[PDB]
Amino acid sequence: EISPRAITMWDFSWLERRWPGAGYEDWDQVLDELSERGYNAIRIDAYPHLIAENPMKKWLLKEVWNQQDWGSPDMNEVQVQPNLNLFLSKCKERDIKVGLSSWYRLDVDEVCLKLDTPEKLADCWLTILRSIEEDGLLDTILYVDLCNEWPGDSWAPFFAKTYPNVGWGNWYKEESLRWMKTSLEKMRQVYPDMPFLYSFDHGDVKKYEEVDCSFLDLYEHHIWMAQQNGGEFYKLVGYGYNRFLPDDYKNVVKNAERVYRERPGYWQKLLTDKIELMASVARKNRRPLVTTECWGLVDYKDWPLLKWDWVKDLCELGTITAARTGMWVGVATSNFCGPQFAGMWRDVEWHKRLTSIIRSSPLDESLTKNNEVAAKLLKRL
Repeated sequence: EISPRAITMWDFSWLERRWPGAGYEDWDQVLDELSERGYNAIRIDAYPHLIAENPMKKWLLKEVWNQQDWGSPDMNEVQVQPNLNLFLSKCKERDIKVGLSSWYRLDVDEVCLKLDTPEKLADCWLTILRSIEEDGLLDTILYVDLCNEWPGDSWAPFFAKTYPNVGWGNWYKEESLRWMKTSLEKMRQVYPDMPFLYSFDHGDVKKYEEVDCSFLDLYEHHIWMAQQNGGEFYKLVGYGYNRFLPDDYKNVVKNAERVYRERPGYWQKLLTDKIELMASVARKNRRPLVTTECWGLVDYKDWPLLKWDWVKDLCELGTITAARTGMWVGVATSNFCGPQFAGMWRDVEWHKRLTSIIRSSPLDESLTKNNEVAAKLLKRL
């Protein structure tokens, strides 16, 4: 039978967080730790825009934030190739499959802004895929996502500049659908059997049913308890995703746990209701699901007075709920599943119990029988 993969998002941290103690200095050690925990897939940023401009250039990147522990809290320098192929080879050696995505990290020359048409964006990914195929590593790639949380302007400013009227998260608007469709057609002229998609965080999962998005081979949907019911949890806590100031986190310290423990069942029901709803939509549309950003709080970190226990509780619930539906082919336990989140990474048995459940969950027959689109991803698991 085909087994789902237990996946973790290593985003742009795999390449960037390699200063002393940053977490990803020794890829063999962290990939051994990852396998020991039972994960067998990773979602990473491929930096296609940088590879397509100059693959061996040492690029100076501007930070996205200084309040979070993903990637760099200040300026940093990266060289994408051969580092990507090196990293992919270490994955292959350990039978870890890799999903590619991008957050289109801003270098000082902001090269991603040039990708202002779906054809340009596709040409850029066609280049990165050929760089991977040069070292015979394409079979290690599980899927290709053209943009994290499409079409948010933080990640896709090259799109948001041209179509300011679509707005954050509205992937289902006509301009977005058209762009996505044209880009994926260009991809399939070269890689017809590779699963392609764009990943979304928009909370109204019923849009998958209301619009023609059949051109997506899978759905990678980000789901957090904290964002449910119009972001009720965070409105209560006082968290606004501030990227450079500490005040939002101070509210997380003061209120997050309190707000949750006041009525854990209520929060848990918001989470599981969304997960079940997503599975329903996926089953109707006959598409496999992957979730790499989940399941409790969106932002968290090792910090004084931040406890991980209640967050792990929500992650465990999310994981087990998703896995049981049969619609997920790739399931993450959380978006803190890496060596820089000591509080999340450390309890090896907690991971092993969940990855065991994920990897032994049977898939729905809507995916395994008479489904050529789904078979593109299933054959790679």
